[PDB]
Amino acid sequence: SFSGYLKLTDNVYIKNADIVEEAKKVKPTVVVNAANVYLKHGGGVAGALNKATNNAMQVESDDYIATNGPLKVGGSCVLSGHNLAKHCLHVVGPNVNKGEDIQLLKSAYENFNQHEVLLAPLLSAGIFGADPIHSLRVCVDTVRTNVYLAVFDKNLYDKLVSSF
Ligand SMILES: CC(C)[C@@H](Nc1ncnc2[nH]ccc12)C(N)=O
Repeated sequence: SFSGYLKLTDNVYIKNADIVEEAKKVKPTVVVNAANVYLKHGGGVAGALNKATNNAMQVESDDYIATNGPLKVGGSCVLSGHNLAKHCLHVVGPNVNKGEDIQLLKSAYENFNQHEVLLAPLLSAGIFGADPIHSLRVCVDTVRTNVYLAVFDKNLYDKLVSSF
């Protein structure tokens, strides 16, 4: 049910859209969250997805951390998608503003290969501080399953396409 995407490769598609609005429209099997290790969904993609769930994502996430402890940078966990998707795959890309290793970005994108099709944002981009052009290149060179990327900023979308 994905519509209006530009094909980049055999398996990677892109659209200028808010991932929350795309998830509400499509109700995909898997929506990816740009999470941190504590699953504290304050801003960016995570804060916007959590707000759209009426804070249910945060309540579930707090129970997950109380039981399991924090995720690893480069790691993931599968939780409910609430009203947005069947599942949410919470993936932790490195936060360059905190000195985390950018080489962990490839490990973060490898989590996508466990799912046949995903709606996702660019990992480590936006408020996580990494170069979005680099994040798109690692995505295309790492993910083998079908990924539909939603990029909120129109100016950045146009730059990603024109430099691909
Ligand atoms: C990861 C970033 C490059 C990107 N953020 C996002 N991209 C897609 N849906 C989103 N909802 C809330 C944030 C958000 C951006 N700022 O264009």
